[PDB]
Amino acid sequence: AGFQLNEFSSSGLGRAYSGEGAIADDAGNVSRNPALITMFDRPTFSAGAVYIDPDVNISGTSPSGRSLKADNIAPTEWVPNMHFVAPINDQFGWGASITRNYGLATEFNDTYAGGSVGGTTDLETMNLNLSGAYRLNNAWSFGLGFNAVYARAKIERFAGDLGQLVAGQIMQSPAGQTQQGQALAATANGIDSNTKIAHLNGNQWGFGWNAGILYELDKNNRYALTYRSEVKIDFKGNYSSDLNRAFNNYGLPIPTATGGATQSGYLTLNLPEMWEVSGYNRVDPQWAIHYSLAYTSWSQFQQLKATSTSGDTLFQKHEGFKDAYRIALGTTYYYDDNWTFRTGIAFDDSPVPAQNRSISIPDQDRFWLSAGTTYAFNKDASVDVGVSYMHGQSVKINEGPYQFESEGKAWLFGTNFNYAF
Ligand SMILES: CCCCCCCCCCCC[N+](C)(C)[O-]
Repeated sequence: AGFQLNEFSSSGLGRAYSGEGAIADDAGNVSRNPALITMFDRPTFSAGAVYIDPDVNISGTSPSGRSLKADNIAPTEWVPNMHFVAPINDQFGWGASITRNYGLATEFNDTYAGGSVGGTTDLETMNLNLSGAYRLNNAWSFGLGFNAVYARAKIERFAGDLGQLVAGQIMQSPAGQTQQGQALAATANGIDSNTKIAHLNGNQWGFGWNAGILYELDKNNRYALTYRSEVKIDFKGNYSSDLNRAFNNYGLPIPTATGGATQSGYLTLNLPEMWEVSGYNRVDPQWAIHYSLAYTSWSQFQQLKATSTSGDTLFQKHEGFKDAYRIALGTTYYYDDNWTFRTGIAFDDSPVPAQNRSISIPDQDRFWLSAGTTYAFNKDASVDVGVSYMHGQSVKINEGPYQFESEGKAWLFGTNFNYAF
């Protein structure tokens, strides 16, 4: 789902995040729907983390004859999560949490033949949420939240085999027999594959709000609607390219060369708004069913465009994403006072139109299968453990002068410790 993340808690991870927003067995869920606060009778704490181990691979052959094979370009991630919920009174409550709604990590060896569109891509996001909720009656509750998002990002691209390709072309041309052409070819050949073609890094804060509506027929059946506003991060960081400035202003498809000099850069990153409808049904003292449909407006992510203090475009990449949906269904089986078991299935559509696919964001439609279990220590303290398997469809990628093919899957493991005072 682009670079969107749903791992806000270990439980739920075991649910395949189905019906989040309509379930409140532990404090984690307030982060997804502030209205659920009215479901807590006392200060409740939750904290843990999810290890995401992706297995994304790239295959292909370049016009240079070199392999575009790149195994495991998606590094494993560690997504912590922490929550606290507290009643103000039988009418209002509040909560605070630290989670990750967005993130991405793609890494190619700097000598990768397709380095110009490979290299390194890292996006780290942290969401600090503060919420409040109001219960109107036995059925309706309302929640509103404020969010402060800290983001650390870094982008690096390399020459790859472009120098070789350029040299080849010059040499196959009438210019190949000329002094100017030869000097040109020498230079092109001289551009090593690990030559840093572009560098972009920065950290910045963004702000957004969210809200939720909870409606419960009774104490065992509820539905929810939530909205997470878009969050715009206005980066002000550093840009550079180790290429010689003599490369500039010819119209070449290459980021602005700065002779290695660092230049101040601006880039706005749009973090997509999200909508979600949820349902939780406890059809028995030991069985509950949960499901949801989420809609993330990825069309809000149109491009990555870095700009200089003069307003010149130093680096630009069209993304052209489209809105996407996510569907999830799961059930929880409360065996006894100590044990609770859960499973889930989910499907999230990729927001990237085929012609806009890039190897930097190896996304694709995903199917999730998961299982988890929770051990209750004493009606006040518990531990959650969940696992999920992600399987994605292999797709073709045409980027620049290259044709790639990618496949990706993933294993997720998480644990969270819960405590209610
Ligand atoms: C000061 C500029 C800082 C730029 C770092 C921006 C990172 C944006 C992360 C989104 C994913 C990047 N990608 C793959 C689309 O290029």
